[PDB]
Amino acid sequence: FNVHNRSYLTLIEYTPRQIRYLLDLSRDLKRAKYAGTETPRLNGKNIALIFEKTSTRTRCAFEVAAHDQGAHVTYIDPNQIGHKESMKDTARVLGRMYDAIEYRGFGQEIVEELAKYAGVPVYNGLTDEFHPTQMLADVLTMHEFSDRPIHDIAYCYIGDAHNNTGNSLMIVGAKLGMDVRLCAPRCLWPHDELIEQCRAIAATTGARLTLTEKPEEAVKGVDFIYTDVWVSEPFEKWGARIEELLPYRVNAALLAASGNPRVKFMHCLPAFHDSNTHVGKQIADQYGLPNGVEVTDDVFESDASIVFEQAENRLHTIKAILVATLT
Amino acid sequence: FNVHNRSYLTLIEYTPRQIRYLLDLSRDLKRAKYAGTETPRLNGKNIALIFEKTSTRTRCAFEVAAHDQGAHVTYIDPNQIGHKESMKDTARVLGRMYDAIEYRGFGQEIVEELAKYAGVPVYNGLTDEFHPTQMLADVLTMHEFSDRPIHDIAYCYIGDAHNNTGNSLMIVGAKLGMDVRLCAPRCLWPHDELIEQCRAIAATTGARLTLTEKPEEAVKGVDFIYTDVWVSEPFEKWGARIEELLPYRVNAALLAASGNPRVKFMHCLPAFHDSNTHVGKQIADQYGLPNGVEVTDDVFESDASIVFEQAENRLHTIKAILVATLT
Amino acid sequence: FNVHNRSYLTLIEYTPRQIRYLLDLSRDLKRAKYAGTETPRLNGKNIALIFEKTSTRTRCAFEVAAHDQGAHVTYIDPNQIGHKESMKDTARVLGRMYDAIEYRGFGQEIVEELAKYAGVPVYNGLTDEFHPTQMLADVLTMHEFSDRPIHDIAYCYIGDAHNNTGNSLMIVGAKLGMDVRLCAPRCLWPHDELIEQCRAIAATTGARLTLTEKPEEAVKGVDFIYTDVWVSEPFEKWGARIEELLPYRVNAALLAASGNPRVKFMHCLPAFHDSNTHVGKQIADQYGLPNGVEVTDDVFESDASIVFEQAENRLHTIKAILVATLT
Amino acid sequence: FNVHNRSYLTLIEYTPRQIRYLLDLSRDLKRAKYAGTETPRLNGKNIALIFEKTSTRTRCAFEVAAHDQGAHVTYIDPNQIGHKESMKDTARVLGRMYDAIEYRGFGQEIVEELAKYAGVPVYNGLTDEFHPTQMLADVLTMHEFSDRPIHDIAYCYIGDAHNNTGNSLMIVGAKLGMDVRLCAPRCLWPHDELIEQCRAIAATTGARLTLTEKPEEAVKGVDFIYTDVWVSEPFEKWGARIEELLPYRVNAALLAASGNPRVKFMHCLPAFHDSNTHVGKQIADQYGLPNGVEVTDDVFESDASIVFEQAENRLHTIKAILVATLT
Amino acid sequence: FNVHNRSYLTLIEYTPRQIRYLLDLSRDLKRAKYAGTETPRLNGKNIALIFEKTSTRTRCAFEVAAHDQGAHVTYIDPNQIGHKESMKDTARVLGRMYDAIEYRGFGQEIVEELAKYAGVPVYNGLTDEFHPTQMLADVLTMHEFSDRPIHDIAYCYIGDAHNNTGNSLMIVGAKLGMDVRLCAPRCLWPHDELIEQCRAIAATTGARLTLTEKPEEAVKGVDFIYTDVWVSEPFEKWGARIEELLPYRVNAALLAASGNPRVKFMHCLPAFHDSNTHVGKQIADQYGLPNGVEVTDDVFESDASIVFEQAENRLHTIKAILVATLT
Amino acid sequence: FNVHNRSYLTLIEYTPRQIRYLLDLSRDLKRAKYAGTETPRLNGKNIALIFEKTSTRTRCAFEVAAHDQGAHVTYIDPNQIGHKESMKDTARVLGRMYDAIEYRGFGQEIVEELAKYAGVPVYNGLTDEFHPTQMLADVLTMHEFSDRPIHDIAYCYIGDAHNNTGNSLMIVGAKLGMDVRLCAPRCLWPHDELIEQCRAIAATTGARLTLTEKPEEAVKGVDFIYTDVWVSEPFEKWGARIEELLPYRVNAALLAASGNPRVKFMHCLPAFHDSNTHVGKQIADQYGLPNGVEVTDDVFESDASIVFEQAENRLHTIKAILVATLT
Ligand SMILES: [Cl-]
Ligand SMILES: [Cl-]
Ligand SMILES: [Cl-]
Ligand SMILES: [Cl-]
Ligand SMILES: [Cl-]
Ligand SMILES: [Cl-]
Repeated sequence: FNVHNRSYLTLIEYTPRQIRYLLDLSRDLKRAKYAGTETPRLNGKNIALIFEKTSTRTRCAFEVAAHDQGAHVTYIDPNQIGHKESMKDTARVLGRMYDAIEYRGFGQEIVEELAKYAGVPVYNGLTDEFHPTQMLADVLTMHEFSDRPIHDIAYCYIGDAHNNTGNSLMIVGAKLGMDVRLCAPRCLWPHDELIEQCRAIAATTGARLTLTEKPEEAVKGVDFIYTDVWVSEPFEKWGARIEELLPYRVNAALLAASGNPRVKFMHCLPAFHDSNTHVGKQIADQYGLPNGVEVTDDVFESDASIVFEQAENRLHTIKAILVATLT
Repeated sequence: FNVHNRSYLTLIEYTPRQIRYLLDLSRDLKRAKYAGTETPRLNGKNIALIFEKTSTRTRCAFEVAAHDQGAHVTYIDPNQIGHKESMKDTARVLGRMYDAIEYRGFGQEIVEELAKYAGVPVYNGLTDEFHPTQMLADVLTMHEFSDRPIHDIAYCYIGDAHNNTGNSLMIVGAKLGMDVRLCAPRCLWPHDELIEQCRAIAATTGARLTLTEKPEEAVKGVDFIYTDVWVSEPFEKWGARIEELLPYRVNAALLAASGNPRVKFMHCLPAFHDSNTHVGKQIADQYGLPNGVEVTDDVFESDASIVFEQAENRLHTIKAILVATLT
Repeated sequence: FNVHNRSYLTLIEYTPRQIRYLLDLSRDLKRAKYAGTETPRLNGKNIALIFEKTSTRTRCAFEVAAHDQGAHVTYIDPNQIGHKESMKDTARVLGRMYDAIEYRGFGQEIVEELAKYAGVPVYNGLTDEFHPTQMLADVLTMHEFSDRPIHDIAYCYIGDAHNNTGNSLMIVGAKLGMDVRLCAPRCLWPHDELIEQCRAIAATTGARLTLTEKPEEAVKGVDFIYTDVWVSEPFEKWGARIEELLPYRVNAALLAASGNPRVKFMHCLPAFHDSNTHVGKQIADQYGLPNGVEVTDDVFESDASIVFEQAENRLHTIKAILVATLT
Repeated sequence: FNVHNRSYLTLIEYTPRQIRYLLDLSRDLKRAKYAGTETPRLNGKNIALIFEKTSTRTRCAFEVAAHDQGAHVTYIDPNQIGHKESMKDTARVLGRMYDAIEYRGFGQEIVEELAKYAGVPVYNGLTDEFHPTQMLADVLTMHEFSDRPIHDIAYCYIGDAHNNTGNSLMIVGAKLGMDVRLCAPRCLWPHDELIEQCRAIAATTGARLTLTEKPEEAVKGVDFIYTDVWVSEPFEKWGARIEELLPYRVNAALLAASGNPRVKFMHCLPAFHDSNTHVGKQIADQYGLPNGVEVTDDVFESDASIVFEQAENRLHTIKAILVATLT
Repeated sequence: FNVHNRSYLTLIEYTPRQIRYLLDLSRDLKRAKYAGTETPRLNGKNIALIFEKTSTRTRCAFEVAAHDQGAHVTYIDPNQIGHKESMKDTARVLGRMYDAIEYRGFGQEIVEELAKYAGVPVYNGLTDEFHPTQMLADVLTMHEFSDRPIHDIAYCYIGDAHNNTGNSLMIVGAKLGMDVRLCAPRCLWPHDELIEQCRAIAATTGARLTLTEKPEEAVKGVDFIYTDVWVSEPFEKWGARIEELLPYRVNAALLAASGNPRVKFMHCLPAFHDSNTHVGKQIADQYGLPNGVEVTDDVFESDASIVFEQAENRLHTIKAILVATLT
Repeated sequence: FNVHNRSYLTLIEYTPRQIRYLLDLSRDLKRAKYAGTETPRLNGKNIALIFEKTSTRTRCAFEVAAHDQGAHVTYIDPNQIGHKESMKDTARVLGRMYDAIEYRGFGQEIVEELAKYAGVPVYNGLTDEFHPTQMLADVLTMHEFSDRPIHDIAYCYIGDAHNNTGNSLMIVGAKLGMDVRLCAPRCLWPHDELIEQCRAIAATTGARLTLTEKPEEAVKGVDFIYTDVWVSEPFEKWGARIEELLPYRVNAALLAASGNPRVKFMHCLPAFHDSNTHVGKQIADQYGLPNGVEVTDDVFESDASIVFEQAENRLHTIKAILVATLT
């Protein structure tokens, strides 16, 4: 019962042993779903889903995972917590009605208060600082597409690194002993406090945390290249960060710069890889990036891309979290 | 397995044999629900419901039908696909999480791309061009209220005919060999390309497709008179189309003009038949139509009206679609 | 089958015998949920939930209660009935698809029309005049925290008394013979018509209905003190009613004025007891009430407060309503 | 839930839409029993059966129908309600123990009081005025043996027409729009009050109610000829009514007088068609009618007779009533 | 297993501890039936029901209780044990076929012989001396309508006290320590032998057994007033006992004589409270008691009357007896 | 399927092979009931029980056997077939409602007509000529109390031999090859036609049928002595037959006359063995037979008596008949 009745706010609060137990559980549940061996063990359990920010992958992953294990789910639309009722008051009411709460919002303060007073497991769909449910899916995808042990895998996240995606990517790789590389301008590196935490963790696990501004050096010898949108947010901010992050675009030459023909590409999504989105065409017109913003359409649709296999693993990893905490 | 694992985008892609198989299935499932013989055969199946346009009849029909067969359902509120994430990207993620997708939106292009990349059955709740789920419910209702074969039934749709409702009403009647009549100004006839497709279909099935501008001639000898709202859309457009469609109002004299005392009245809904709706009173005040816009309150509430029996059959027909494609 | 197949619009339409049957049923279902003896008896039943006003306690109570008894539920977001489709038309469509309807909106006229034409049980989550689902939870909470019979319990609601919360609190206490006290300015007393109805009811049950403007006299000898927000509504109205209701604030001295060390405090929620809500800080800044608007933070968080036990009983009482009307 | 939780006292209180829903339900349940698709949906439900008059068809139909749907049944033998305990008192005790009551007795007053105070659905096995459970079976039998719509069917009841059998036969045919003919002496016509009710109903449904004294005119063009025993009752009354009803005997010439070789014969039973019953031989000896009283043995045993198919449909129609009111 | 495999002939053979265990069990089973938590634990068990005297409440209570716990039941109509076959012989045959026997007859000798030789539990529906199944229902009803402990409850039975109803009412109250009062002429007091048994029992339990001829003194301070019919029996005997029992009629003044506004009224039933019964009008005509014999119609139908809640508790108490002896 | 879908009217229509198959089946079902291995295989099957004559053993045996195999049963009280409705008409209605019919009446003609027209298996509880269900129980009892093969068993029936009990006892023993002896006055021997049938059967099976008037010779060497009541019937007939049957009384000396200390005694019941029955005392008073009519109380209650084990086997043998014909 190491993970029994535990909240899932960030992987910092988890040991490597526990993280790899959740990766193994996600593997077995994914296989059980395909093979038909899956048996529901959360029958009649209700899970509230706070979603102050919109979501497609995380919401659906929670709903289907829940239904596969016999649980029900209540989806709370953004259409306003903290406006008429405090987070502390809301936590103490949902905790007496629901067996678990998921929270997709703004501050780690908010979800930490939710966990403090809820009295039931609380999960972090995404905050401004961390995004741990995504990290479980990412490592599972890398393991599936890797012939080697998890601690021998190397990967480079490139782009806005001080956002929640880069923060948790640093944590997970340091936890599991793998070779992590964050590549970005020093303006967009994670806060030095968090970097220092992960340097200490890497000492105890053999992980190789490196932060650099030079892309061609960050991708050399990696198995996977990772990127995310450069803005979470007003349109005007795009102009500022496009100047900073222009050399960090993920194109065919970048994957070639790794020197690894087996290298794959990952993206937590949503992604701007073409001009077939409303805001995507707004960036392509004013700033002249028609065939992708942070990744080329070619790279995104190439055989090296595994972004959709990564997206599907959100279902199985979140399902593992539900089973490990409620059973 | 003629209909096994098939998308339902429009009835053009369906043979008459398949359409009547779905009508028969809707009849048996409707009877099984009342009699208690219904047995769930979609247990644990998840269905995503894209709803970019609001809906009461279609959403509820999907939810209850799904729950009656043991399936679950995720309702995606309008509150924005195509804004941050492309339809192609969304299709490839939901297709790995859900057993089927429903789409209620704008363009047949959108739902056709959804079907192309989803990898799972995709259903069309409504597009701007077609509305095939409604057509199945309409024909089932006519068959129930008809003592004669489906190919002997006659019906006239009157009003805005180039919208999705008139388009699919032309298709279904041509498929099933029945006597179809669209009555409207030539400004509001369906595009000649679609008319010509249905003329060709009617040749092979014995259907009698006729398009006319004269109401008293379109209703003579029909078993059912059909109408829909004249605007889908800004308020200002009402003034233009009210002038065009004023003589096409459905009143007691019109049903009398059919010459059939057994004639019934149908409406896909929502309908403006009185001044008890917010926009309905706005039309009644400025344009002076207090007792109904496209149909009189008397006609709508008369014993000849079967609009609510038609609405209920949405549950059973959609249920037939779910069973025939997922089983 | 006294309560079989009955709508739940207000407790005026219910006898004391029936109300206490629902309180007893809520007690047994609450105990059955904890003890594991609960057995689902609403399997496959669908319940539509109209929510024109936002809700946390009522929506979740319906969802979880429904799922505990094996029923499904469709949550209709505010994002507009009565705009394009009348309430009468909507009732006749949902009544053929759903086994029951809940309505959370504005006027008793709206939910009464829903019950008239739906053909299935209709429940009142909240209207402007009544809020009967809350009343069942309140009396259950008082009974649990009372060593004495229900008809011997005394309680005082203080604040805006002509709102839906004070109206139904008058009704329920008069029905059950208990000592009821509404304390407010005469401007904010319930309409004299409703007061006179409850005076007549109190004659037949032994209830002691008293309405007063003096707080220290209304709380003397009561077991529970009750309060609610002073505005449902624009911000500007707060200034007017804060002047009226300033002496009716619930502070430590008020509970002391009861003279009962066992006295408890209740609140239907949401509540403004601190400056940790968006609108709550707006009131605290302009009007200078930092530690609570209608109740002190101390009182709200004191051991005397039972507001969260009251909130949880919404699940069990609503569950009792579902079982008693659908079984 | 049009028929949910409703008593079944006479078809006057039922709309045509509801009656045809019960005919459809009887058809589906009859087919489900043969095909094996029937699934019990009344498990654990108890039904009391008041039988102040003896019964074979109605009692057994209730018992087997109940057992097929998983319900139990308590048969109260004639061996005396209203002797030591009032009907009102009995209703309020059985209503708290049983989910439904059936009543086979004397006056519509008795069963109407039972329904008033029972609090649960009450069914009328037979009263002196009406016999609605039989009517459902009769129309189902006619529909099965008719190639044409129900409203096009013609039938003639001949014999004692002011009894319960003729009364309800007038009601049902008027409800369903069919061509009804009662043939009897004016002494034995139904009360003019009831005739006038059914004339008004026939106006709104297209039914053709005709009452005549001439047999050869009443049977011309009918699909079914119906008859019943001429006395319910002392033996002495037979002499009086045999003189009146002698020309109304159902013999081979009468069916020939219809002019329809497809014509069938119906009888609610019990029937005196031979001298193989104790009272049947008493009539045959004194009054000299050896080969049948109201119908010839030849006609009763001819291929045109469908009285036993009619008797079997009592099971399926009563079963439909149980399902439609208790589910 | 204190009550396991035990016959239920009279409460004299039961300790107070066992009686209150059966009252508690009846409470839990009554609540389990309403709440849906009831689970059958007598599946496939057969219970023979000897009924030499007619019965409505006891027969139905046995049938429905049995069916609720999954047992079956065989109802033996009065239409003669002891005529061709002895009770001893019958007991030894039914004991090898049935899991339990109920007996409703004449002498305690008969049911005691049944228990002696049956080899299975035997229950006493009613004898001339005792009626213990009724007593369990009566005490349960008093407890439900009492805010105080069972041993503090006071009640007065008034009328024919030496019948089976008064005899067992004396026993049960003495067993449970409550304040019992039998009020009747000394001609109709129970036999002194039984009175002396209950005086001895009352010594060990604190019960206050008092027998008096003065009504106004017997009702002072009681919570419940109880009465029964004055004859079980020829019509001629009514004249004799009406003279004796005229001052013991239960009217509004009598309940007022208790001095307790909370006082309730009870009656095992059947009751003569109006002229709407065959024998009831015979008494009203000859003896001039039109508005009730032993209780006024006003009192019987007043809010103080709880006779029907008492009747319903026959189901739950008998059910408790079945469960406690067969499980 | 030798016995599949077959009526059971008399054992004459059954081969020895089939009879011993039913004896074996009764043995296995009796053992399965005690051991808990019994599994219901008649679920949902309805069995009508015509009982024109009263019955305790046969009715209960049918009810409990039916319920043990999951079947239901409808008990038709004597309170008149053949009075208003012919047997042929009744058979054709019950055959379409019930899976089987039992008949307990007067003439083999009646039950043979029932089987002819019913269309479903018909069983003979008892007629005036035969009583085959009893015979199966009798042989099973003899086999259980016999260490030797069935064809080596010897038994003597003594008393009124031309009744149904003696008739079928002759048939069964002749079928199974056992040594049968009927002992009675020649006035009360079975009809010579039936005797001659059984002599022919005994030739083919080795049975030893002997009819004698001398008791001491009929009992010599038998394993079982059998007797039944001397009148089925007015009281006056007893005087006539008591004179005839006085020397045929079953007393201790008679069992001694067999010369077999292991000899047992059997009686189909009801039996007059003492003065503890209403009619039994009438015979004892007028005719002076206080300690038994056809058997002494001593013999009936002696250890040699096995009448109650014989009675219990009615359940298991009838159960075998139900299983062998309906499965
Ligand atoms: Cl490129
Ligand atoms: Cl009009
Ligand atoms: Cl304070
Ligand atoms: Cl003829
Ligand atoms: Cl009075
Ligand atoms: Cl002897």
